[PDB]
Amino acid sequence: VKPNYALKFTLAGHTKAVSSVKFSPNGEWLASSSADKLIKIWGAYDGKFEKTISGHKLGISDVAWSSDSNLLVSASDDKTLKIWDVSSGKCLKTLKGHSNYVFCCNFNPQSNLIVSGSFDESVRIWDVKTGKCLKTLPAHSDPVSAVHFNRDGSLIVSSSYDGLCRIWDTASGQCLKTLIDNPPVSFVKFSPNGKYILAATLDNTLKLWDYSKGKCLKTYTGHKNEKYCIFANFSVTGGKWIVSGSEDNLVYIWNLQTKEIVQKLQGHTDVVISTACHPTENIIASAALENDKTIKLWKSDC
Ligand SMILES: CCC[C@H](NC(=O)c1cc(Cn2ccnc2)cc(-c2cn(CC)nc2C(F)(F)F)c1)C(=O)N1CCc2sccc2C1
Repeated sequence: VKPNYALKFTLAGHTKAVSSVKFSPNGEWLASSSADKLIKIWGAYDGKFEKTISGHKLGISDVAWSSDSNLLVSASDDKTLKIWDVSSGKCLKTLKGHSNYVFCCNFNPQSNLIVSGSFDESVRIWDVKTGKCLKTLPAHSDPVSAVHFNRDGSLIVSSSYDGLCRIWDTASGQCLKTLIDNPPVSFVKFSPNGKYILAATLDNTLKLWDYSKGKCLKTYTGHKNEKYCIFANFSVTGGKWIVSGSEDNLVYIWNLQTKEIVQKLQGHTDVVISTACHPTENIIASAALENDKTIKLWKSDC
């Protein structure tokens, strides 16, 4: 079985490169962030523009949803994160403490915490309610490319240009494990079940790691990734795929177990910096850099 993603919508409105797209947990919405300093909200199923959320003074690298789909957090070159009320568009909190661009962010499952990664080489854990930094982890020796909580929020995985992936105990901030050749690690995230870590390196390679055993299980290649921190995903709604953007302007889809490329989605006219997989339907969102500036929604039968 191969999927058969086809283009459903192209979403225009950002005036600079799109940095990140993410589906709301409830499936209703896509949020997009951009170098244009804006967040935009779009209907997941009809592609309809809903609203613009503004307030950052510089570009945004990443955005993430709370579990109840009511809040967003954004990470900005203004050295802050902001927590947003999606319905009102209002900034509830500005999270201050990083000493350089904030690059990546995520809520925990409970959504009482946010984790952030920065060019300042640190990972910070923030209290959503107070907006105060709870912990600063001296996580890496170069910019942090990704941060992600596991299924229950007990662990954080981080990645860096330093060539390391590290796993952190949330409660204590202590490092439990380093996975260490050491090309820049450009992306990491836990599998939905929390057992595996998907890691991108800037040698055109994605790898699936068993967290428990610290061993590489699968390698995915054929795409182009030597420059940018490109988001990758587990697609679990139909077939079990790996989905990534690519610097050849394509969305790549692999069979997770066999590692074969099963589909390449053509249409973007710049680097596909971000992909996201819908929580319940076989829908991918993709987004591209400044020669394109659009988001595409794609749908598959499997
Ligand atoms: C080649 C240019 C530098 C590069 N850039 C991205 O790699 C990159 C990547 C992304 C996507 N992203 C964001 C968080 N995780 C992934 C976004 C944006 C983005 C930010 N802004 C402004 C606020 N605007 C943009 C957008 F995309 F809109 F042009 C840049 C970078 O940071 N690297 C180099 C590779 C590695 S490997 C470990 C660490 C690093 C650091």
